[PDB]
Amino acid sequence: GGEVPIGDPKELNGMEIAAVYLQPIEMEPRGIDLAASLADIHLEADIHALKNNPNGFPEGFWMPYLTIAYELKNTDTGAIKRGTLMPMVADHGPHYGANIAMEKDKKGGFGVGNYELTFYISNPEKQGFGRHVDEETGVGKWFEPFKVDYKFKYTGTPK
Amino acid sequence: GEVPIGDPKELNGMEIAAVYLQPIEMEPRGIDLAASLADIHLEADIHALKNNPNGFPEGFWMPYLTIAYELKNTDTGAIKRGTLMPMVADHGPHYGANIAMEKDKKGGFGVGNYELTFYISNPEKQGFGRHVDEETGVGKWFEPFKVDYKFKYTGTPK
Ligand SMILES: [Cu+2]
Ligand SMILES: [Cu+2]
Repeated sequence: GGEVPIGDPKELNGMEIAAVYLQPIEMEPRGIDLAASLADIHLEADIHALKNNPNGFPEGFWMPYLTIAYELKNTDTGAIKRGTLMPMVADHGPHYGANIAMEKDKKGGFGVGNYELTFYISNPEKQGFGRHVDEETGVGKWFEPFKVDYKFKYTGTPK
Repeated sequence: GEVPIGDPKELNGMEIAAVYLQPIEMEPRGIDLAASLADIHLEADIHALKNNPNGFPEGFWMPYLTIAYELKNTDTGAIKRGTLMPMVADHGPHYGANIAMEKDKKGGFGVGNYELTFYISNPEKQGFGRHVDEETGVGKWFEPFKVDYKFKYTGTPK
């Protein structure tokens, strides 16, 4: 009753990529992300290694150091907003999330309506995450930047 | 293969072990010392314990931590200091770094007994956040601390 799934999970590049959203969350350290008071939801991305991950992460492990930009398109008003989700941890493990202003957005067009959510994923090497490339203990190349799309209906803050 | 270092510590809800292998070719090329100019690849295995106080499931890797190392040739008294960087190999993510021992031209870091010190700071310091709301929140991270290890260096393993 507090967590709202978005679309269905995608399984590409050795990871299950799922989206959900909550009420806006108070997150420390404060100041990095939108204050909970100024947001309407807290969009999150649940990304974990699939069985037989091609990059050395055991099944179920959280895929870290990923660069994830997002785009929220209200297809009914045509309004679009961009951003990036941030690594953090909660009651149920690490994830990428962000507090997002929906109806409280000043520019307008982000209230009740149908939505097209896109995650733009870039591999961890962008942030210097290392990768053994020796013959014995090396893992294969990371995926190239890709995107996944979900559809959902926004009806306000998860009450 | 994998040479263990000392015995694994357990504190602050973490499994903390120390290992070192032969020098490793790591990409992107340029962030860590080249394996050609290093004698060992020092690694640090850190995973969440059962009932982790910061919301990490049992066995999960602990990411975004800042683990600074120190190696002290107790025979020569030489002191080496640096950082371990996050990476991944054939058997999961970890923090590692290639270190120049005998090949370090400043000398004093050859064979002998060593003192390994892990300076560990919690993931916040790298912008990693945490929920602090009443429903999904988790407890505060640990304060900076240190775990010390015991190993006798014989050269590059093989
Ligand atoms: Cu979050
Ligand atoms: Cu390594």
